[PDB]
Amino acid sequence: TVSDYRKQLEDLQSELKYMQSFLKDAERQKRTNETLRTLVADLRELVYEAEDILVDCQLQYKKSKRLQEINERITKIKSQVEPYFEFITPDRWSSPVYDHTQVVGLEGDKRKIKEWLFRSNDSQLLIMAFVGMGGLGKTTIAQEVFNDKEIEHRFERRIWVSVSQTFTEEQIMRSILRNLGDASVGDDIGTLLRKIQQYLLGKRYLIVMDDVWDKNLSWWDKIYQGLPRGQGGSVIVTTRSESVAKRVQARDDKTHRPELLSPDNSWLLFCNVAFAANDGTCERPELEDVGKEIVTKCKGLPLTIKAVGGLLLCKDHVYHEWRRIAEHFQDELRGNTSETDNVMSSLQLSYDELPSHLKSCILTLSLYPEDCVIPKQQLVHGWIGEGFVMWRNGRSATESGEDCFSGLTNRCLIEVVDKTYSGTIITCKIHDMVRDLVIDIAKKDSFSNPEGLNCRHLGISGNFDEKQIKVNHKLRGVVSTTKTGEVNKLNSDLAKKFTDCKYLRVLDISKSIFDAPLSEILDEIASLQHLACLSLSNTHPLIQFPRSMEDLHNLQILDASYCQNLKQLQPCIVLFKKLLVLDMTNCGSLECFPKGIGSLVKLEVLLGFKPARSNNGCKLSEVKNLTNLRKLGLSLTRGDQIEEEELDSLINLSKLMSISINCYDSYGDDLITKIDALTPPHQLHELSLQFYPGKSSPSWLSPHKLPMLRYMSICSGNLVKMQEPFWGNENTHWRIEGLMLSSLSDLDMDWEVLQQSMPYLRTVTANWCPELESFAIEDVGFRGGVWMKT
Amino acid sequence: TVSDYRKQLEDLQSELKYMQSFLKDAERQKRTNETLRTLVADLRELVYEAEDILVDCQLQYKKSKRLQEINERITKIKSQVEPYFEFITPDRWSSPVYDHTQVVGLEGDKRKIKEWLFRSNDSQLLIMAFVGMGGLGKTTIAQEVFNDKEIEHRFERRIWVSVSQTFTEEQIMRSILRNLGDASVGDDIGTLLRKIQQYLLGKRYLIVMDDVWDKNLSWWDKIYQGLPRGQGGSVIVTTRSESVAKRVQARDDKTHRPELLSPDNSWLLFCNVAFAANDGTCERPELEDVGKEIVTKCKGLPLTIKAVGGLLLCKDHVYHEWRRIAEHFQDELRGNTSETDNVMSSLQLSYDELPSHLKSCILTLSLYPEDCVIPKQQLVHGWIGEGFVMWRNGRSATESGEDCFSGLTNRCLIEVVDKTYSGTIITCKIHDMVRDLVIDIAKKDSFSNPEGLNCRHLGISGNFDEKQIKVNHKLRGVVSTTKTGEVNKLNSDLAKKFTDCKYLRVLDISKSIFDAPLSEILDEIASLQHLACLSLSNTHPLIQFPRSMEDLHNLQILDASYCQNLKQLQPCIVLFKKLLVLDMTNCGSLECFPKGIGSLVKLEVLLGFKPARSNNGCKLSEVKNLTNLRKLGLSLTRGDQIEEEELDSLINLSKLMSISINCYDSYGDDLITKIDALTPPHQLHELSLQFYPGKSSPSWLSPHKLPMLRYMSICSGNLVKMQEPFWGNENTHWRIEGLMLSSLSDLDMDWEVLQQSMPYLRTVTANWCPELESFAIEDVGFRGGVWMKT
Ligand SMILES: Nc1ncnc2c1ncn2[C@H]1C[C@H](O)[C@@H](COP(=O)(O)OP(=O)(O)OP(=O)(O)O)O1
Ligand SMILES: Nc1ncnc2c1ncn2[C@H]1C[C@H](O)[C@@H](COP(=O)(O)OP(=O)(O)OP(=O)(O)O)O1
Repeated sequence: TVSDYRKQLEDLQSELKYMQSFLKDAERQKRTNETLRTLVADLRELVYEAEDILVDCQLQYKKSKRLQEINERITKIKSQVEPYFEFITPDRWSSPVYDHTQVVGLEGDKRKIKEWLFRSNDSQLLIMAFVGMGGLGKTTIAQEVFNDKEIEHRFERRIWVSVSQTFTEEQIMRSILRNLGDASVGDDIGTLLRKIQQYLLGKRYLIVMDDVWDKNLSWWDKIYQGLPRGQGGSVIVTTRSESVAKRVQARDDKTHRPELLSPDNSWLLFCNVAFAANDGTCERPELEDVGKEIVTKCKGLPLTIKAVGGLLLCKDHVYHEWRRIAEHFQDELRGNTSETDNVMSSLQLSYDELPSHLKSCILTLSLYPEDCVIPKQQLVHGWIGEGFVMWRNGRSATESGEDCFSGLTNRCLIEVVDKTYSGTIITCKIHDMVRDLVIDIAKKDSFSNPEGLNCRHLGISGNFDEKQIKVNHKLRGVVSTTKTGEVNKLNSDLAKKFTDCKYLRVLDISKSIFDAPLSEILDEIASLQHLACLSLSNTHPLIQFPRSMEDLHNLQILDASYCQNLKQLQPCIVLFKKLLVLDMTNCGSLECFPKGIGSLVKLEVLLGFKPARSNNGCKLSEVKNLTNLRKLGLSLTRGDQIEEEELDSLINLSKLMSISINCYDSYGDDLITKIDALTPPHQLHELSLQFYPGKSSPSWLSPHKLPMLRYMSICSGNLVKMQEPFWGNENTHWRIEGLMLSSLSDLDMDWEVLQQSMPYLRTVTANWCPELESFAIEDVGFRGGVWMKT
Repeated sequence: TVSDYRKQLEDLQSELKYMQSFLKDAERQKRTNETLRTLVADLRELVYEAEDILVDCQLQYKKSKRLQEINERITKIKSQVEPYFEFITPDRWSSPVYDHTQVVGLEGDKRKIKEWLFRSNDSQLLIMAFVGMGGLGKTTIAQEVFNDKEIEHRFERRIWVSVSQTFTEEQIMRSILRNLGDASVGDDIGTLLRKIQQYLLGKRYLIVMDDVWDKNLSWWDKIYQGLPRGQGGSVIVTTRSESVAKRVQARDDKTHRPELLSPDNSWLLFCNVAFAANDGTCERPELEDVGKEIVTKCKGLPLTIKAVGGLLLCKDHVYHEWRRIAEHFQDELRGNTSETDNVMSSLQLSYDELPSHLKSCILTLSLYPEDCVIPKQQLVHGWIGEGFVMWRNGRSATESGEDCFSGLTNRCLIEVVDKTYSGTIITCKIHDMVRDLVIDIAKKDSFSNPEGLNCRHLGISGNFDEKQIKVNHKLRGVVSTTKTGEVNKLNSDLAKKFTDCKYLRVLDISKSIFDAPLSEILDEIASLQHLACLSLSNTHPLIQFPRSMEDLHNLQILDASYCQNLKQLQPCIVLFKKLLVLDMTNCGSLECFPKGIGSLVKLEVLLGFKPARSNNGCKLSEVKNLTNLRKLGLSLTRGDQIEEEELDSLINLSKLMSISINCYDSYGDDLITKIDALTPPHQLHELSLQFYPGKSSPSWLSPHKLPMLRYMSICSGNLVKMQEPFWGNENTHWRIEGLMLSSLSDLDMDWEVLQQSMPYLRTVTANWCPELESFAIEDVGFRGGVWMKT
């Protein structure tokens, strides 16, 4: 029982190795019967248990008991379910034919797309994209366009092609020939391309390709060269992605995005569907309040509105079922009136073409309240923390979170909320039909139960001081989800029971007020061993994080932002050498670092550095050692924060992208004189100096010292004018693109001098500059404009 | 546990017998899901372990323990993976339609192929071949040819036929009829051949057959007789092989080989692809250095250039992703932008039609540096050594390495570097996309890991005196890979740990300098038992190879070339009788052999014989016993090296092919008089006498004494003129084809006398003969020419 402990280890290390590979195959299988989905549904929990207890291999007898009992469990369920598979022996389309009476107003978009199609001869081959989420109006606006009369006056051959998510090239191109009027010839591929090329000479053709996905998309540029150019032809690709809109490369302007319906438009849509007997009109007025409540709760999608209309069409129009459907809503559209209309299938097919890590990343958004506005940064740090992101080829921590987030937003699953001047995204939200889809998929494998026992991670809402959330010992994550402004009122015993979870990788506490100081609350985090992230942002009783933080050897990131009382950072955040993000933004009262910051090397984000004094903290000398970082945040207080021969400490950062300088609590002119030798690298994408007590430019702000600057913002400051190296217009220019001047009451410059010094501007967002009165925006003084040029 | 030792042996001998036969089937299977590829990936390692420990059957209790534990391991993984297969239930083409705007210059090749097609009436049926590696420009140059207007003026029926690697005859010939304009008739085969013959009377036809492979190719001469001749028809076969170019037998001159792109041409190709928005022009100049670095690193293939262009087309054109793709390159084209363009598939399909021994032989080229120029001889000896080559029917050692190497170079996987006068190949290299393809296939089964633990063989680069290469106990081979000029600086402990590997079949040390003499370094090679090859060429501390070489009973070849200090060869290289190659070329200080060289009989190559004196070494008498050799190398020093009645020792070598005579350190005229009785056999393919102190011809150099001589070279010498038997032009002639006269300052003859005495010459390469001034080359004196006649 002890001598075989390695052997009875390693077969488990084999068996997990097979079974998750089996769980990379069964979801790629169509026609899933009930036994298949049930044994996948418990093999996922069994995978969680196996890789849960497998980490304990890093007496040697109780572990052998655990290995033995779970091996017997897995072999028993295999031999228990296999004869049921021994016993038994083992479509979506579209069309240009629609009804044109229930189409609630689209005539502005119809007009815009018709004036887009009238300019087809201006390009060689006008291609267009209709990008939006599932069931939004894309195929209907396409059918509304090219069934108009004026398009048939313009285009003489109109071709509809229904490309499903499952297809082949052969049926696509022979369907093109069937729409061309040629007979269905049993024929091979190159002859079909020759025929498609031959039937399109001198003909102003319009093809509309529907439901184009990003799966084996290379067929596009096996037929894109087969289309004749210069004839004024036009392609309209309707799809659910911007990634295919750039792979087809329509244009950034030729993409049309349909919008959600207004409540008046959605209400007469629902009248036209549900009350279809008496001419689409409401007959009895006791249903109008409940009906308008249902319609305003459907929130804009025509698919859900027509589904609820088809659901209520087979009732007797009495008040009680209407009222209960108004208060029980999600549970019926997931029954689909027992599988007839299938809204959930039309969104689940958009779910079911993600990569598996993106499936895991989109699955965690079932953990948030009703319409909360989710910050990007917390999602990205959770994904990096509990391991939904892998990396080897340099795309290590932050940029992999960036392209996973952009991969989700390019599937039209997550929509943005606000965007800065520099195009980066800070907050995002999701449509609620996607939200309860992801909840119902979390109602499977024990990702997010949230009722009952078996959960793998949990999210806390507001004010659980008294409601006593159940917490079992599985708990791979604990997140704090607030609805943009509330604070989770928490007591002490829940935070004590957080430290009882052995397997807890994500612990982020974002808006919470505790009863005791957090030094003795989290004193037993030595019991936490495989913890990857901590964002202890915005907590009241935090003064000193606990001193039992020596055995946390994993600790991939460490966040504490906007906590104004953080006096001492311990010297134990030096030795563990496996850090990625250290993030202290705007933490005022802070003794500005420990010593060996340059000792750990694998970190990428270092915000709020506060370079220390002589016999204090750490200087800027070891920043030369940090050859992997790409975001860096400085904040300066007085003159002796920086040292003379360290003033060239920012030239050897090869992979650096952005710099933020926070000279908020500045003291003397010595700081102003000593800033001007800090030279950024010649590669630099964004810089944001934001309080800057100097009066002139910092004397490196020139295209000679940093040529590749694209985005730039200047917040508040004592800045009066720019020096002569700031223009430098003999032959060099900025190649800068986004510029922001937030609150400057002393800054004076011109506008055409900027336009002859910055030839590549797009937008300039200035909103408090009472002294220019020469820019093209509506007022550079009190309010703000953007100057979105052509 | 002991009485069943035979039984528990032999079932393993059965089980390996099944499982590798299973591993001769699963790679012939399409639609490989994840569980299939994972259990193939560990059954390969399990095959290596099974046949690794199976050789130990030649106490009897520990071996029974080993047999028992691996049998339990194999049966456990079988019963562990079988229910996952119980659970689940179980295209490439081309066209004459292309874009003709991105085609970067081919007008010289287009012109040459058009003047080839203009001479179609000169032959009965002009057939042509386009031979090159995968993704080079073959189908594009074919499309560029027969979509020209003048070809349609010439040929009235142009037929494109896309023959994939998976096909049938029926679809090929009905596609021929579909291109002929006949309707797609559901019809059988002989009627289709009759129709194809009937539609081609009096019609100047052009057919282009694309991607023709060497798999069931007999369909060619089931339709080659069906094509009408004398009409001026033309066939263009584009393919990836010269073997099919000779099986179709186009001509040796009618084959066109496209070349890699120039850096200017590849740069405007990359501009035309990547910057496709603004007319294929670069817009911002900070990307030109990184862009040209990527383009010059892609090295000529249009496929990789258009793949990198399609990869960078979906980015935001900022500097940082461009720079990291410039420094992380291979890891993205093996993700294929998550399987959309698939360069790796287009080369892996060329990998996946090799025979399995050729798969193993091509797999070992993942063991070399970036662009090193690999000698043929080391590869061939490694393949013979560790057993990728089997032989029974006389093709025993060297010629099987020759036709395996020619089989790899005829797939356009390995390209040549330099070639001698006699057409034989000495050094070869590979394109780097093939190289990291073979690395990624070695990233599978533990052939070549090279990082981490599990390796089956290892290759050392330069200067590992201090870097301490990890070496586990598996290690079936250890090769030394140098980049044409460096020497692997090695210490003593690595060479001591080489002798710790129990299972080591290939040990070749080609460019290394050691610290201690190799007599005591390799003293414990008695621990080596299954060692097959040793090339101890070019090592400094080698004076005497160690005397523990009595138990090496396998030792298939033994090489030590260009090691100038090798005094004594031990008498233990007589008794082991299983030698193939003994190769001492140019080893100066050497006591010229042991005695029983004629005792061992199964050897093929014996270079640098140095025939001994009377009571010394070995004479030429036992060379009559060596009835299997085909390459033989003599080197002569003075007169008593050879004996009188041994002067007919070279007439009974039936299978001999080549003779090299090295009379470098010659002494007296007695050697010149005693050479002239050494008569080669009447079959002789190449001879190279190279220092030859005599003044006349050796008096056997005549078509009477050796009729079948084809290739011949004469290096430096005191030779003045040729005797009258050297011409012999009454009716006999040389039938010689390649001739080389390297550095002769006394040799005088004519040119038209050679042309009337050697009617079958092709090239005569003379480069230092200051005294002829009558040959057709540019200068027979200081420089050299080749005289490549028509
Ligand atoms: N403006 C509209 N007026 C009335 N019904 C509409 C309108 N737009 C859409 N619909 C209805 C028609 C269908 O019943 C349903 C789905 O429309 P459809 O065009 O298929 O969605 P879509 O094309 O945006 O998504 P998908 O790509 O999944 O098809 O919505
Ligand atoms: N001269 C060229 N100019 C521009 N693109 C080219 C040129 N030659 C080849 N290409 C591009 C076209 C395709 O995108 C890609 C593959 O070329 P292609 O001719 O299909 O390969 P090939 O015929 O040499 O081998 P294979 O048929 O085995 O792929 O290379």
